[PDB]
Amino acid sequence: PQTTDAPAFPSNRSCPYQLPDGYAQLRDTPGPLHRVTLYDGRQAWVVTKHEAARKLLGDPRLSSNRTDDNFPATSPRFESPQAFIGLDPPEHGTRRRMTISEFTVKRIKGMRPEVEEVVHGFLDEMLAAGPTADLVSQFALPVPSMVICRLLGVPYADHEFFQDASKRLVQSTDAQSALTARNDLAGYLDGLITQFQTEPGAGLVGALVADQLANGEIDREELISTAMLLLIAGHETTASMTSLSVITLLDHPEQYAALRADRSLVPGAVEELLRYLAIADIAGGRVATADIEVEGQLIRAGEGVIVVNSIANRDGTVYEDPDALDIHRSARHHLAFGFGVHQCLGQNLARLELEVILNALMDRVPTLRLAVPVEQLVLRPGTTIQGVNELPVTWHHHH
Ligand code: HEM
Repeated sequence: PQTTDAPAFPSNRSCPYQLPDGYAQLRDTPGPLHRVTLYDGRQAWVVTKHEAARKLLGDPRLSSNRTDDNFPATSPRFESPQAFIGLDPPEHGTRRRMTISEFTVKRIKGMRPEVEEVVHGFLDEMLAAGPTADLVSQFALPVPSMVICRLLGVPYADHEFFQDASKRLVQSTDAQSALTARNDLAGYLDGLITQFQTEPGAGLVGALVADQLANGEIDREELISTAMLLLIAGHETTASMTSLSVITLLDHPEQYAALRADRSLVPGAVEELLRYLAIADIAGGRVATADIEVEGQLIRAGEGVIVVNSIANRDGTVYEDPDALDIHRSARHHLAFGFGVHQCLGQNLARLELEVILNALMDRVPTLRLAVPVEQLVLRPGTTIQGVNELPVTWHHHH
């Protein structure tokens, strides 16, 4: 028999919003941990339950150091200084604190008018041209790209270049392709730094150049890695939430109608979509630097551990009928953004963008529908951020 106690991980979605069959099996199997086999044949642990996931994300013995030989790499792509997503305290905090000013609740509130303007501008163009359109290239991707560009001080004129490079890095299936894409972005950002040294400019990259870099408090290549992380996360991840949210909501028309009828439900719907779609398991990897006993299971020093937030988010002890989309439920404490010192820097920018986008789509494109069957969509594999790379849509064309 072929039966194993260490199934291949990750699994690929066959429905944009449903747990892969293999993940349902992991979810249903008692205990916080399960053994899996990664692409290169190495065994690692996955964390599959909600409280255990929080506990392990909060445990400093589970390091975020991606340079470690034993870090649980899920694809050949995983093969330069790390941005703070790959650092542990105390280094993590010194670098993260260089960027937090741009993501405060006050700044996010100040960004609302800008986000609304950007969203409506891309809708103007799309709706003027008429259906059909690919929602990804025409809306889902450009909106957060334009927003993160202004936040960073990266000129939006270079969007085609950096969007292509970002996709190649995030979705590469080989190390060579990933490395070329990273090199492309690094060289670009290094040029921007030099330009800011000549002519001080706006945006987070400008601020880091004028202050921390000028004071020797961040290495030039660390600034490059940090800007790269924010550029990629700031547009690729939110774009995927948009497209997958549209697909999901169109497959749940009663809930979508209820949402349209009472816009005060939108923040809660955003939480539920984040919980339900949980697009970022690829950011759950950890390596143990010491032995950790977990409800009788032993993680040994040097073992890889992946905190699979998508499965933790379907823990029925926390979310009653966990596989049911319910925009009125308490989706409080979901792990779609992680938990603890590394909890997503951009989480509230993501929440703002999704709220503005859903309200705009309901206002201006109430007749929006998919232009192809859901089954015909091509879903990204579990080795990258979840999503679709194309989303054909149509609507009632008003002249
Ligand atoms: C719905 C969209 C998003 C999702 C689901 C998401 C998910 C996540 C997750 C799960 C983590 C934790 C990684 C870990 O524990 O190792 C994380 C961290 C991070 N995210 Fe996001 N993210 C999103 C959007 C964004 C945006 C818009 C930005 C823009 C700056 C961003 C920037 C970051 C950064 C810088 C970190 C590292 C934080 C740290 O290490 O202290 N993310 N994200």
